Amino acid sequence: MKEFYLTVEQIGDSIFERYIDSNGRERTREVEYKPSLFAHCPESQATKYFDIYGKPCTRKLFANMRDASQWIKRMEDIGLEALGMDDFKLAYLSDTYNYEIKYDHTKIRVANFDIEVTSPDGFPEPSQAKHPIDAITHYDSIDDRFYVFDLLNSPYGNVEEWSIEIAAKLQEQGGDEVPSEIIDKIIYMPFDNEKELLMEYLNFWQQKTPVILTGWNVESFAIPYVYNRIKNIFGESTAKRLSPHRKTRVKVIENMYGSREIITLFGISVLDYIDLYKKFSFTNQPSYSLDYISEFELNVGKLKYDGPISKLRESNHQRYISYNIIAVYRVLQIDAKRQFINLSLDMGYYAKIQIQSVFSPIKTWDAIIFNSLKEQNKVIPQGRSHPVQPYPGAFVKEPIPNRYKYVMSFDLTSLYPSIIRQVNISPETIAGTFKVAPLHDYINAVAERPSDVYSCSPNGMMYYKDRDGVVPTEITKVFNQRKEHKGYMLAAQRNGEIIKEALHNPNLSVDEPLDVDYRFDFSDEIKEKIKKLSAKSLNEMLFRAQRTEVAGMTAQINRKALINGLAGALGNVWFRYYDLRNATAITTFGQMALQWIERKVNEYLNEVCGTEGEAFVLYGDTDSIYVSADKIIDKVGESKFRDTNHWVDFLDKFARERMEPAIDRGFREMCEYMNNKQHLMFMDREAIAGPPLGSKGIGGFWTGKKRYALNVWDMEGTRYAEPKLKIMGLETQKSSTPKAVQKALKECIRRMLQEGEESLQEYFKEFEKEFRQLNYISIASVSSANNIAKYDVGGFPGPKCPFHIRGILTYNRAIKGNIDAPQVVEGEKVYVLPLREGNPFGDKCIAWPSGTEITDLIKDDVLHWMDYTVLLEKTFIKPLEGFTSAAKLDYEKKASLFDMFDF
DNA sequence: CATGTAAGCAGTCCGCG
DNA sequence: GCGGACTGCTTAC
Ligand SMILES: Cc1ccnc2c1ncn2[C@H]1C[C@H](O)[C@@H](COP(=O)(O)OP(=O)(O)OP(=O)(O)O)O1
Ligand SMILES: [Ca+2]
Ligand SMILES: [Ca+2]
Ligand SMILES: [Ca+2]
Ligand SMILES: [Ca+2]
Ligand SMILES: [Ca+2]
Repeated sequence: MKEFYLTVEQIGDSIFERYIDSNGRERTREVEYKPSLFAHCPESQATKYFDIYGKPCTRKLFANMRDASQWIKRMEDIGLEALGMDDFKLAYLSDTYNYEIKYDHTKIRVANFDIEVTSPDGFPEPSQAKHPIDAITHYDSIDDRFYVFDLLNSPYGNVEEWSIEIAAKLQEQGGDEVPSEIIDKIIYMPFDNEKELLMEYLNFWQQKTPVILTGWNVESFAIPYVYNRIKNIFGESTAKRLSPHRKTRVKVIENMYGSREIITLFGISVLDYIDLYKKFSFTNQPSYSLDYISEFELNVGKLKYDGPISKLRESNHQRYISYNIIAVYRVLQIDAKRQFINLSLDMGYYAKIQIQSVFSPIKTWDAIIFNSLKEQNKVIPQGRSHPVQPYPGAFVKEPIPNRYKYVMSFDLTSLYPSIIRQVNISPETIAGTFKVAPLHDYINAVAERPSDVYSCSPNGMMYYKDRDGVVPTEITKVFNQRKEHKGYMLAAQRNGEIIKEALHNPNLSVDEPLDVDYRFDFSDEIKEKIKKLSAKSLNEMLFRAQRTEVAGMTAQINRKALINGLAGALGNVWFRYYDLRNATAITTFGQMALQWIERKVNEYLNEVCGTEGEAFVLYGDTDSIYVSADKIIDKVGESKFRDTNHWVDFLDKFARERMEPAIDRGFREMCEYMNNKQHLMFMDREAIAGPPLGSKGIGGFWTGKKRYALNVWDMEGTRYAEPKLKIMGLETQKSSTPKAVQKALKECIRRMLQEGEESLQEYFKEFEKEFRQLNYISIASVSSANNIAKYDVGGFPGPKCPFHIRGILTYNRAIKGNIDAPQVVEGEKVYVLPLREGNPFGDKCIAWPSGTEITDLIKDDVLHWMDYTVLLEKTFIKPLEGFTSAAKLDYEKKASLFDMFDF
C-alpha cells in the first residue's frame, strides 16, 4: 500500500512523524528536516523557481529549521520578502507525500474515552486534579473494544466489582441496559488502588497510542484531568508519557473565578467531539451536555440515576460504571450517524495538514494552495501584517411586510465560489483596474462596459481570462466533490418521500428491506417492490434512506463550508492571500448579480403576463429571489386546478420551462457585460409555496429582512408527501426561544399558513389556558453567558449588566457557600427565568446551566416565584403579534358590532 | 495562532412638565 | 411607558 502520515510535529530542529508504512504497519521516525525558503533574485540568473507573479527566485537550503527561522528575522530587518512555506511541517508533509494520499482508516488508531472523578467539594477542577480518578472507559477503534478501568477502593468509598450481567439487564428489571451489541466488546479491569489503575492505564496507552483522540469534552476535562492527576501522583515526566514524543505544552487561562488548562500532547491529534459537532453539524443547540445532544441526535432517553453525581459511586457503583461505558458509546453512535471523524480524515489528508488543523479554514487553504503551487515549482508569498478593515458584503432586499399566498423561490448554485470561477479571481490573475460607475448603473446596464479585454467585477477589478488561477483551480476541485455528495443527499431525500408515500398502504406480509443504494433515485422496479412491502420493512428502509441522507449532508455541507471559507479567507488579515480587492470583487459582483436578475425576472414576468411595471420579486437575500406567483395562478384561474399537487406541478413546469431559460439568458448577458471567463451563474428553482387548495391558509408571510415563513410543497425537486414549513429567522428557529414556545409558535404558523385565522385563534386560546402547566425547563429562555465577571460587583449587577448575566448573579448568590451546586461556566449557555417582585432571590430573574434541572435547594422557590405573565408576554405573545400584524391577521378575535348578539 | 458581512430583536440607559 | 442610541446575541446568507 502507499504510505501515509498519522501525525507530524516540529520539536526544535526535528520533525517527529508517526506514519503507516508500505506494509500497513505503524512506525515513528525523527527527521532532521532541512527546509528551503526563497528570496527574489536578479532576472539574469537562470533559476527554476518563480513567485506567483513570475518574478525569479533563488532557493536557500538551510542546515536546520532554526537557521531558516533566523533568516526570516534577518530578512524582515533588512526589509526584503522571505518567500516560501514558513510552517515547516507542512513543507515536510508536502516533500514526504508528493502524491495524492490514499489512507486506510482501519490502520488509524481512533480512541474515544472519558473518565469519572467523584468529588465531595464541588466540580473537580482539572488544573488542581485533587480527587482520585475512579473510572476510565477507553474505546479503541483498532481492537473494537471498550477498556474499562474501575477503581474499587477510594478515600470516598470502597465498592464491589461492576457486574456485566446486571449491566445488560433492562432498567425496568434493575439493570443498566448497556446495549447488547457492546456487551461482548467490554474488557473489564478492576483495581484495588488508584496508583496501579493509572500505571496500568499509561502502559496500556503505550501499547495502544491514540492517533486521533476524541470524546465528549475531552480537551477541557478528561485530558487535562488525567494529565494533572498523573503529574500530582507520579511527577511531570510520568505525565508526559501521554505524548508519544514525551513533549507537552500546558496553556493556562485565568479570570475573576478560577483558572483552567488545555494540554497539548505532541504526537497526538485531539479532536474533541464537541468541537467537531459545533463546526460540522450546522445546528445551534441550547445545551451541549451529552444527554441533550444524544437525545437530539439518536432519540435515546437521558441516563437517569438517583441523587447527586458526587454520591453515585458510593450509592450505586454498578450504575456509575455502566453509565461511564454508555457515555463513551453514545459519542460513537453519534459519529456512526454524523461521520465527522471520517470527514476530518478526508479533509486533513486532502490538504496535507495535521488532522486537528481541519478546524482552521485558513490553515487548510494555505496548505492546499501551497501544494498546488509547489507542483508548478512556484514560490508562495510571505505572510504580511494587515490592519483590520470592515468591508461590504451581500445585498438584502427590504420586503413589504405582508401575507404572500403563492411563492416560488430561486437560488444561485454555490454563489461565492462560482463568482471566483466565473470572474477568475486569484492573487496572481489580477490584470488591473477600471473606473467604477455607481452599482445601480451596472444593475440597470447603463454603465459603460468595463473591459473588452479582461474579466471584470463591478468593484473595479480586472482579471486575466486566458490563464488559470490557483484559487479558481483548487476551489473547483472541492466544489466538484461537494456537488457529487449533494446529489447523493438529494437522491436519498427523494427516496425517503417515496417510502413515506408507500407507508400509507403497508402490506400484511413477512418480508425484508430491499438491498438498495439510497444515493441513487429508485428505479421503477424498486418502486414496484416497495409498494408491496410491509410497514416493518418500509420503516427500516426509511431509517436507512435518512441515514444515507445525513451522511450526504455531512459530506456536502462541510465541503460547501470549506469553499465558502476560501471566499471569506480573502477578507481575513491572517490569510497569506488576504486582499480586499479580491474579497470585495466577490461580494460586489454578488450584489450586482442579485439585483440584475431581479430586474430581468420582473421584466420577463410582466411580458408573459401581458402587464407592465408590476413587482413580481417580493424579496431576495444575497443570491436568492422570492417571486410572488399569484398573477401566474390568476392568469390561468384557480378554478382550473383539480388539487394542490396540480398547481404545484403547474408552477414546477412554469419555473423549469419558462423562467429558468429566461434567468439563464439574463445571466449570460451579464457575463458578456463583465466579459467574464466562464458563465457559471446558475439559478435554479428552490421552493414552491402556497396554501392547500380550497383552504383558508395564507401560504406564507414576511415580517422583514431575514424573517419569513412558507408552506412548501416541493424543495429543490423533492416533492413532499406532506407539506413542510420553511421558516427562516423567526423565534421558532432561535435556540434562545423556550422549547415549548418554539413548538407553540410553529403550530401557530402552521395554522396560519395551512388553515387560516380561525384555526390560529382556536390554538392561541388553548395555549394561553395551558401555559402555566408546562414544565419550567420547557418554558425557560436560553442565552450564552460571556463576560460574567465584567458585570460582577460584589455579587451584584454592575452598570449595563445584561438580563441573563443578572440572572447568573442572582443564582451565584442563591448557591453561595453551598458546595453541591453546579457552577455557571463562562461562555457556556444558561436557562433564564423572570421572577415576580418581592421574591426571596432579591432580583427580577434567575439563570442556571442549560440542559440541567435547577439545584433541589432553590428549585422550589423558582417554581413558586416564576413570572408566567412576563414569560408568556415576552417569549410568545410579542413574537406572535409580530407574525400576525405582518400577515394582517389577528390571534385573538377583535371586538365588533356582532358582540351585541347571542352566538 | 485564526473564514466573511447583513441585519433582526431583547435589553439598559436616558429623556420625558 | 415608549423611542433612540447603544451592547449583546443570534440568525440568514
Ligand atoms: C457559513 C457561511 C460562511 C461564509 N459565507 C457564507 C456562509 N453561508 C453563506 N455564505 C455566503 C457564500 C455563499 O456562496 C452565499 C450564498 O449562500 P447559500 O447558503 O445560498 O450557499 P451557496 O454557497 O450558494 O450554496 P448552495 O449551492 O447550497 O446554494 O453566501
Ligand atoms: Ca460522567
Ligand atoms: Ca445559493
Ligand atoms: Ca439549488
Ligand atoms: Ca403497499
Ligand atoms: Ca441562498
